[PDB]
Formats: sequence, C-alpha cells, structure tokens
Amino acid sequence: TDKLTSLRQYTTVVADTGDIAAMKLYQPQDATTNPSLILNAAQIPEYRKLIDDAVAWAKQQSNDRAQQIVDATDKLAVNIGLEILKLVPGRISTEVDARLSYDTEASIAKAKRLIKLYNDAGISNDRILIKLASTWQGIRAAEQLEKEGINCNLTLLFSFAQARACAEAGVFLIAPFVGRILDWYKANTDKKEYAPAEDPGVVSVSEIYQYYKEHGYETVVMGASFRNIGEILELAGCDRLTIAPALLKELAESEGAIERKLSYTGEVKARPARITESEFLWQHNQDPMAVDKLAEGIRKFAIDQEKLEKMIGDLL
Amino acid sequence: TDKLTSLRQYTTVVADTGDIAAMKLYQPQDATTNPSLILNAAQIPEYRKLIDDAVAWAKQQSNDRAQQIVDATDKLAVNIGLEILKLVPGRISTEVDARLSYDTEASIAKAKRLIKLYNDAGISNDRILIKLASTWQGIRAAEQLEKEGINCNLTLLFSFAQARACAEAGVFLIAPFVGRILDWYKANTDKKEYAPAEDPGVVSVSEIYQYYKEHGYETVVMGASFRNIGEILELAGCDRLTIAPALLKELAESEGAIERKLSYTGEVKARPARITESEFLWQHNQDPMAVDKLAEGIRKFAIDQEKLEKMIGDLL
Repeated sequence: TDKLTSLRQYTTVVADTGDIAAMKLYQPQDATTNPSLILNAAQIPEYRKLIDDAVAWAKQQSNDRAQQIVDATDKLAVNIGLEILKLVPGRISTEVDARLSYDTEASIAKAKRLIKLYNDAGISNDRILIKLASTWQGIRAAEQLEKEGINCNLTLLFSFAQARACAEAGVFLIAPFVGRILDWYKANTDKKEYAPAEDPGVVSVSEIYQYYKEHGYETVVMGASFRNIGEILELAGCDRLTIAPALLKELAESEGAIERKLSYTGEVKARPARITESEFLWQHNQDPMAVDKLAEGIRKFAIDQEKLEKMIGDLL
Repeated sequence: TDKLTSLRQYTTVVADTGDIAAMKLYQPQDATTNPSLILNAAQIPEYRKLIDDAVAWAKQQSNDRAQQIVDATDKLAVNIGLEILKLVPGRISTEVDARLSYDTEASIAKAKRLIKLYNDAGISNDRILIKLASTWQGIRAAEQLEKEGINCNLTLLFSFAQARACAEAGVFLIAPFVGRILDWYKANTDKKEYAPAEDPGVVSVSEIYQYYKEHGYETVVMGASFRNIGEILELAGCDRLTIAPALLKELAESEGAIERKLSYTGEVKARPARITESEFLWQHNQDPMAVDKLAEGIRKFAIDQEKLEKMIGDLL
C-alpha cells in the first residue's frame, strides 16, 4: 500500500490548506488554515463567490466602512471554513487576527466573534478550533475560552516552556512547528543537512509528545509545518499531523508501509506545580530559536492579515 | 587639544569598567559595571583582597553555604563599587542578577539588598545606580524603586518601545547600546561596513535622544557599548557616554577638537498617553534586532553571574 494509507493507521491525517480540492483528494479528518493560507485561497477563482458573499453580508450588518472591512475579513475566513466543513467529518481551525497576539482580552473577544459567525451559519462549537499564537497572553486567553466551551488550537509553538504552559492551561490542542525549527538551524548553524532522526524539529515534537503522554495530559499533539516527508514519517504515531497538499501527494505516491515511531508505553506520572509567568519567560527566552521564530511568525501573519484587509477594502 | 578633553565640553564622560586603574587615568564623572566586567575584574591580582573580604564577610553573616555564596557574590560587586567610588565624584552602576530579569518582585528585592549593602558601608543612595535589564518586568520594577528613593540605570535597551516605556516610568537613566546593534546588522545584513552617521546604533540613540528632549523627559540618556571612536564622536552632545578604557585611550591620543552632533533646540511638546504592556510587546517584537539582542544579553549576563558564583564557591 501507499505511505499515506499506512500513516492513517497510527496518526490522524489533517490537511493544511484552504483549498477544497485537497479535501476531496485526500479525505482528511480535519483541516487547518492560517492568515497566509486564507490570503492565498482568496486568489482562487472559484472562491470569488465567497468573497462577494462576505462583502455583501458585511454591508448588511453596518454602514461603517471601518467595521465593514473587519466584518468582511472575518466572514471570508468563516465562509472558507464553511466550504471545508462540507468535505471533512472533523474540525476546521480558523486563526484570530495575529495583531492581537499580546492582548489577552482582545484575543478572547475576537475568538468569541469568530465563534459567533460560525454559530450564525448553524455550525456548533464542536466542529471548530480557534487558532491563537502561543504567547503567554494567547495561552491565558485559551485557558479562559476552553472554560467557556470554545476549543483552541495553540500554534506557533517552538519552546518547551510554551508546550508546558499549554498543557497546564488545559487547551484542546497544540501545533508545534517542525519545519520552521529546521529553517532556523539551517540558517544559524553550519550544519545545513539533517537526517530525519536528528532533525531539530522532529526532536522537539518527540520530546513534547513524551512529556504530554508521560503525564496524562489530554491536549492533542499535532505536528505542523513540514519541509520533507522524512520529517512526517519520523513522527508516525503523533496524535495528528497537518500536512500541506504537496507533501500529501508525495505520501500517496510512495509505496511501502511504515512503522510507528512515537509511542509512550509506560504509566502516567504525577504532574509538577504550574509554571508561572516569570519562569515561562525565563525558559522561553533561553531558547534563541524560539525567541526569533515566535516573534517572526506573528509578524508575518499580521502582514498577511493587513494584505487581506487591503484587498477587501478595494471591494467595498 | 585631544578628543577626550574636547568631548567633555558637550558630554559627561563615564568609564565602562571595574578596573580602578582607568579611573585614575581618565578621571570620569561616573563608572559603570556589569556581570561580565565584575567577573573579569575578579581576575585582577590586586583585587584578591576584595574577594577575601567578601567571603569573610559572608561567613560572618550566616552559616548556610547557599546564602554565603549569594552574600559573597553581592558583597564582591559592592566592594568593587566601593573602591571605584573613592576615585570618582559621581555614581557607580551595579547590576542585579540577570536571572531575575523577568521577575518584577524578585528584582525589586535584589535591588534593595544591594542598596542595603552599600548603605552598610556608609554610602548613600545618591552615589548609586541600580542596573536592571529593560524588559517590561524590569521597567515596572524600576518605576517602583524610583518612588522609594532608589535611582536606576535601565540597560540592554534596544527598541524604541523600550526607550518610551522607560521614559514614561520616570527612571533616572537609560543606557541604549550602540555597538551591539551594529553587531546584529553586520551579522544579519549584507552590509558589513557603516559610516558613523549611518551606523544603526548611532541612528537609534539619536532618535531616542530627540524623543526624550522633545518631550521634556528628565531621564538621562547614556550611550553605551562602542565598537569604534567614530560612533562616540557622532554622539557628541549626548547627556553621558560610558566608554571602555581602550576607546578612552584612543580619544585621549587623538588631536583635534570635535563638534557637538546631538542637540534639541526647539520647545517641549506635550506627552502622549502611556504605552500599555500589550502595545509595548507588540512594538518591541516588531524589531527583529531588539528581539534577538535583549534575550541574548540577558542570557550572557546570567552565565557570567553563574561563573562568578562558581569561583566564589571554590573559596568557601
């Protein structure tokens, strides 16, 4: 059989894209999107209808251009999620404005607003995951949202400190990046080539997976951002893995069953005391890679958010 | 006349070292130290007496090895400051344990402890500046300390967001780095050579100076960390400049008066509303250089702190 089919025995497959064409081809359980993918998806000709519906809907909600651009931008993200939900049995991950990453209150409000839009379309909370950056503020926002029945996807996770704080906050799911960690080491280290087993991103996720299962945490671990299938195969057994269409294609075209790599067969151990903000900040900043990548990821998603608003703006 | 003498007409000269030999040679008004300089100073043979006195004093304060190492390490930093105060009419800057940079409460306690040691030696607060890293937590700590009569030196300042938050907290002085900003651009940009006027560090300090004088802020602006005399001359007119002995030597050996570069001749403008933590975090992290350098500077000072404790440990 093919690799994709083989991987499904050990890991739940998730598609990382806003393009419905991939949902039909690989039939993933869930789908994830982010600001960059939403911007690209808005370029797809067949999605024109979704944009027009968003704009039209926005103009019917208020007569304030400022509010219309925000309403139109949020509605478009939701409209794309709605199309995807028609093709997947699981959940859709929609990300909140990255410009609010360091504002707990604003992030909670934005998250509830997105949930509201999905509910207005008849979609219940169990089919959605609100995506927030894993800053201390985002984690505190997520802890509150989960208590109110809103499940979260904590993304842009790079340091172990972030992984621990997320588990202690009881978030529904974390999406530690693998590929971006590799990118940092390739650009800031002499070693430009890594064997799958020594790939820094793979090592990071493996260690997080162990820590989570070892302590009985229920938070779903979902590896994200891949540079090659080698990273994916090395993480076979991870709860879930969200993969770009290009890599999904490679997996489905390669023959040969694979073996489970990530497993925890021991007994659950007692959980330590909760990490405080000071300890979190100290530990996170001890990681040069994590420091650079978290801030960078937030900057890029913010820029793409702005580019989308610009685009929507020229349509009002 | 020489450059050093000429610079003194426009800028207060400060020596950046823990070596008293330089105080006698250049007769600076103030002196600044940091964890790395304290560690190096501890290697100076004539300073042996200072180390023994610290250890002896520590053992007389308690019989707990853990507390003795901390007491010995803080006392040594204070003893070195005491020797310097005998040679300078101004102030001495002593830095708090960098491991507490993200802990407001712990930083306030450590600062008061150092002040206590200076007071026990008969030195009043007006001869001291407690040095803290410019993280949001350090700034909040400084705001509190200033209200209690303890003047602070906010170091490791890289972003404009940090400069603004410091001014709004009413700190006694800020020490924006110049050389480390240059280092970052040399290592992360194709351009490896900069003319004094285009040196990123110089541009940064100049902009901060303008913003401060333009709004009537009383916080002293002291440029620190230099890579060449060109950076120093380009900042002539800055309130103060703390310079390493090697560069002080170069200035005193070069002939030719210099011209004032930094000046604000307009009228004071109204101050804006205070920046919040969320806005501070957003703006600081928009600066790739600031993100890297702040965390890095804290990591290095923490390591040197540990190396000093190790050294003191083998003497108990």
